[PDB]
Amino acid sequence: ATSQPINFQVQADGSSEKSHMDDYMQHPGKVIKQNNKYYFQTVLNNASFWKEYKFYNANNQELATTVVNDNKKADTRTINVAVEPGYKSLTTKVHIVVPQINYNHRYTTHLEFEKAIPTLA
Ligand code: HEM
Repeated sequence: ATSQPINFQVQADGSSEKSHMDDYMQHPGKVIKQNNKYYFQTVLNNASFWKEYKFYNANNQELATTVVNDNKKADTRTINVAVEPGYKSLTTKVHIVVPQINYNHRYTTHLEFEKAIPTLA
């Protein structure tokens, strides 16, 4: 495997403004190439709140996610999202539940990479 950091901002549906979702992911993320496949690797903070997350490209194709690491003590989760070189955006659909505070919501957002996913040597 090889990798590079990549900056990103999650933005609110229909807007270029920062989404609250951006505040619950670590930055920067990473691009990884392994076995000729590309992934965006990112860390979800307060992972227990993220009851469902789905990623899509701009064409609305599904992007497979896998769990790389679950840090239960820190409540973080590292995931890989399948991507291709040239991707600039991802659409996300998330179900966020924090029961203590009566928070159970479904959102759409768009994750904007600083620069398009690169080809890696
Ligand atoms: C994993 C944790 C959380 C995630 C991923 C998340 C994500 C989001 C998203 C995607 C929206 C829709 C508008 C946008 O994209 O910004 C939103 C709205 C909102 N959520 Fe959350 N949220 C989280 C935790 C919280 C917490 C802890 C609170 C505490 C009350 C909260 C209260 C709110 C409020 C007040 C809004 C609308 C306010 C505004 O538009 O600025 N959420 N959130």
